[PDB]
Amino acid sequence: SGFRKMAFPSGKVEGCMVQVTCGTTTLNGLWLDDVVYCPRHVICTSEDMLNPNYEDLLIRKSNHNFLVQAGNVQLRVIGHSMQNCVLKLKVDTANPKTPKYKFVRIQPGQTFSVLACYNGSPSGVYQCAMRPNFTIKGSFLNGSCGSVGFNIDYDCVSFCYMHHMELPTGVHAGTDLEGNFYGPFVDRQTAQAAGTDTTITVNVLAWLYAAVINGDRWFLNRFTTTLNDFNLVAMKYNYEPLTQDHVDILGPLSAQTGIAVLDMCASLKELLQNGMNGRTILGSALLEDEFTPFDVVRQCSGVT
Amino acid sequence: SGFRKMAFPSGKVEGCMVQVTCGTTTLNGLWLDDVVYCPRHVICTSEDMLNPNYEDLLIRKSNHNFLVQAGNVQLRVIGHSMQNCVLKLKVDTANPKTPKYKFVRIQPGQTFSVLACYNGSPSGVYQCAMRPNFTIKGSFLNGSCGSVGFNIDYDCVSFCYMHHMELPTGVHAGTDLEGNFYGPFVDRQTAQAAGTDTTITVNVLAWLYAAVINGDRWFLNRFTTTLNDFNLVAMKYNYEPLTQDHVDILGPLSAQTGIAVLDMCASLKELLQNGMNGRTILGSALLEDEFTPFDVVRQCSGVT
Ligand SMILES: O=C(Cc1cccc(Cl)c1)Nc1cnc2ccccn12
Ligand SMILES: O=C(Cc1cccc(Cl)c1)Nc1cnc2ccccn12
Repeated sequence: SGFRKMAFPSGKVEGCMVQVTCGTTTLNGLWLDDVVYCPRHVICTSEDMLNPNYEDLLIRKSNHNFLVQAGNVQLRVIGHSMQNCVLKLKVDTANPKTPKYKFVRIQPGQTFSVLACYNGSPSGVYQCAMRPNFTIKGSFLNGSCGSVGFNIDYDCVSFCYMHHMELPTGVHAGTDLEGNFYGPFVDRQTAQAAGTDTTITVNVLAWLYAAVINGDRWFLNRFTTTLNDFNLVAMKYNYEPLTQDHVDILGPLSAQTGIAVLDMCASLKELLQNGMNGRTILGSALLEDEFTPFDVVRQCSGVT
Repeated sequence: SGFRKMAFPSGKVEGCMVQVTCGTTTLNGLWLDDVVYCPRHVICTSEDMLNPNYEDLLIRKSNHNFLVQAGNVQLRVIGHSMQNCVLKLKVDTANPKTPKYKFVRIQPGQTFSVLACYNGSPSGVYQCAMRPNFTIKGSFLNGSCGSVGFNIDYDCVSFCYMHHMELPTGVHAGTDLEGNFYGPFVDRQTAQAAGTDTTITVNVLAWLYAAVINGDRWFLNRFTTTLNDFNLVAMKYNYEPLTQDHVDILGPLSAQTGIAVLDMCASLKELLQNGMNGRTILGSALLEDEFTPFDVVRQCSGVT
């Protein structure tokens, strides 16, 4: 028992982290096979970050201008190319520590682990969610760019995120491993609107089931609701509308606890309307939304 | 910016995890050099867990009865011995992935990362604190025994915890790597009192400084307090008394923010007496105590 914001073991990703320096800028890169991936803003100086012409900036750069270091060994750069907002530096040596991997574009509301890095060295690992507004509420300092987000399925690492920037609001933005930003963000030092975020309803319900599994049942009530009635409440509280797909995904948890999804929705409705009254659920005084139904099943079943 | 419950990168520890089976019981072991460490209850069956005579149970076991598997290779056991509540299985092969390591006995209120494992395979990593009452509020299922807690300082892994049991109350108990339990716990299936836990005051204050560093300042007030006055409030709210050693440890954070430790104590006093009024601090609706002053400095400075 117990329920924690658990990250995937980071070893397979630690073996891929490298340092990429171009001119005066140093950030993190991801070495997979004979390619190093990193944010394209590694080629910028602070002067041109206001409105960079990446194509023109990259033209002034040659293979020998990209210094890639893996631990204490230097990698030889034999090719460079820009794909969207990422640079792909072809190196002459395949990473011997390359795990089985995939590049995936995750959906908002899904979760992943982040290995925060500085100068190509890992500092920590934490679990987070891609917000419905495509931002992440991470923990990153200057130099963390190029740190990646990932999920692990047995021996396969699915890389889903590469860190690029911190908005003036303190939230984080980045891309998939093809360099496409999640959300409307651009890699320029300009004010950028993140847009209204919502609470991931399906994750809150998954977490309520995790609470029941781990003994926290004070919030269960004698009521039920309908999808339509619940969604009117979700609207008022900036919760994403619950759909039959979400109910279906919660099927396994509903079966394990014997609590119908709409009965759990009525518990959630009462919590939204009345608050927690000073009580906690799984050590939290707010409704947690950064655990998917899959995360709950994984943590409560012990998938390695 | 941003503040997360960040764990150490788990790679160096993943390389040490093995599966230990004795008879019908399988748990995790830690392979360092030519020794595998694991909880001594691996030699028990469910029948004798009520009141085990470990000395007598271990006598019926020989080296060949301990099956140690590292991934898919079997390790050859050439020696066994019991040290307190841990078994040390001498194997004929030194772990090639053994990191630079130390065994340390951490103090209550200190933090560490846990690599939860099942059948010798890592499933997740999370950060937690040793509670003042010597329990940990982890996330563990049956089979997680032998999973370890650790801290990393540059290239050195300081192992501080090995998981042994879950109390009927759902909290976790275990030992240092010499097999000495933290707290009054015994490795028997009997009801065991954990004792009154307190909130780690120095960690709450460290986290209040982390909030100020990251922009959350709504809780700062026009008041100050004394150690004696604050401690009367800490007493009422089951907070551990704050000492000059704790004030001293908060020195770096007080210097970075320019907020005197006793002024931060007055903010904490007002939060204890008046609650949060429905507001949050660093995404939390309660006062967080599982970040030490060292953790705050590390996360806010980017130590790799
Ligand atoms: O924000 C930037 C630089 C930058 C500016 C404008 C656009 C782009 Cl793509 C990059 N780096 C960064 C990443 N994460 C953090 C956390 C804190 C401070 C800085 N961080
Ligand atoms: O509690 C035990 C077995 C046991 C019983 C009595 C004493 C001792 Cl030392 C061990 N194993 C265990 C560890 N963590 C968990 C989580 C859940 C269920 C079981 N867990």
